[PDB]
Amino acid sequence: PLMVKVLDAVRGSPAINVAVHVFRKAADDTWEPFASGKTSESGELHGLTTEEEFVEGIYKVEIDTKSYWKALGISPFHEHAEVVFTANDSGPRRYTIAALLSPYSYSTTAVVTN
Amino acid sequence: PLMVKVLDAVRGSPAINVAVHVFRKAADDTWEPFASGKTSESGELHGLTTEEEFVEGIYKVEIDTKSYWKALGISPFHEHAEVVFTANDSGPRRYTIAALLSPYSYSTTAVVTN
Amino acid sequence: PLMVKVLDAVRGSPAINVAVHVFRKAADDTWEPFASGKTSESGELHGLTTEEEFVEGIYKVEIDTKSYWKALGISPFHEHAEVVFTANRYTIAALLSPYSYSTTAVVT
Amino acid sequence: PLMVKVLDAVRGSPAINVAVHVFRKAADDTWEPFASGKTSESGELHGLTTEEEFVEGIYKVEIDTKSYWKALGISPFHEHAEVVFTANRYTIAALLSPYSYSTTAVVT
Ligand SMILES: Nc1[nH]nc2nccc(-c3ccccc3)c12
Ligand SMILES: Nc1[nH]nc2nccc(-c3ccccc3)c12
Ligand SMILES: [Ca+2]
Ligand SMILES: [Ca+2]
Ligand SMILES: [Ca+2]
Ligand SMILES: [Ca+2]
Repeated sequence: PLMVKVLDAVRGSPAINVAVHVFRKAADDTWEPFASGKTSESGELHGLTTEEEFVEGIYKVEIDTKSYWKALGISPFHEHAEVVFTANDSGPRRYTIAALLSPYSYSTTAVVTN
Repeated sequence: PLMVKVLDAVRGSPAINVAVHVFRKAADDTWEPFASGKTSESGELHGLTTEEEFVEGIYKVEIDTKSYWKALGISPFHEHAEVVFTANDSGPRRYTIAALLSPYSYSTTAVVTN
Repeated sequence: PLMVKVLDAVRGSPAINVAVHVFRKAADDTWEPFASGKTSESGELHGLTTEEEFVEGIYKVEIDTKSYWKALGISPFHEHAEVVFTANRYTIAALLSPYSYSTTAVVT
Repeated sequence: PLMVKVLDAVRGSPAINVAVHVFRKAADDTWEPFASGKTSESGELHGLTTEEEFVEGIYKVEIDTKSYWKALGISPFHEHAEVVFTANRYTIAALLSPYSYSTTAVVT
């Protein structure tokens, strides 16, 4: 139910080995850790969660763009890229968060399917 | 060797049934038709060409964004989105042209693999 | 030293009357208020800070994109758009759609 | 009536000294030269045309992104970036990376 895909606009490639941390807002309004992983050789991250565990909530997907660029020996601008959204409010959906990265820029979109 | 993927930034969905026309620059510097198709329910267009037919050249991928929006009953800004590139100059590659559409904006990236 | 500019990819316009709050990260890893305002008719927010106030540090720009889309009658995906960067003249530009946003930095 | 603005997503800067040629589509479906210039230090190209010259029609903005990247020593993917639209004040903005570009229209 939750997938992340990341592309690199400088190299013309998937963005491989990008760390992604997902948080869920708790009852007390703090962010609680929900899941994490890293993108594969295709720039995709599957397996973050399950239909059972991906309940309604406000979720934050934090893509570690900084470490990605630094590993390439590049000094990037942003600390991270985050996507924060309310999930499953009108019933279960599947969410793909797609991101396109450059050292001084990022773009994200969501693909939501029923 | 050539795939096109299109997403819709307004609906949060694949951009389905988008016409895509591919041209190749001929010897006389004119654009010649090379291949065409339309995106599927996943927003993807496979099958445009083959390894045999996708020789070196300068290619134009013209994504019919205008008809896409008009079909949704929306009046868009651009006539189309085009990506023009030299292909296969240092040997065969696989190319994915990924696009993200809004009525007054588009973004494209290339994923090139060996 | 810091300018925010917001554009609307649906309407092909500046994103006007967008609330923007800027925070600086404190030593305890909490976020100190720093600047705020609403984008103008040109989608720009100028006058956030001065050179003497704007010291090196990690800054967060929180753009209230949800209220923007709802005031236009459009259901938005995101709760907000928050842009976090280290300062080491900065323009933070954002291009908004209901299910997507893009941001770039122009540092001159 | 027509302005072009170009930004560089790699360097976090305006894209300076970018050649831009504007064409208007003729009745025979060929392309008549209309305006051209190079982006300034702010990445902007102003003064392309006047109100009386800028009539309704289909316009093509051809941005020489390949020469831009090569002058910086960077191998680019695209031959150029060409933006085609009907005019029915227009800013055509483009954000460049070596393998990607994004463009939006701001019509006010
Ligand atoms: N997330 C993104 N922000 N900007 C983009 N520009 C082009 C493509 C993607 C994208 C990724 C995967 C498939 C299709 C599109 C973009
Ligand atoms: N043309 C564009 N494509 N993608 C973009 N992403 C962020 C910002 C801009 C942009 C440019 C000028 C002002 C405000 C926004 C972008
Ligand atoms: Ca509910
Ligand atoms: Ca060759
Ligand atoms: Ca320092
Ligand atoms: Ca008319």
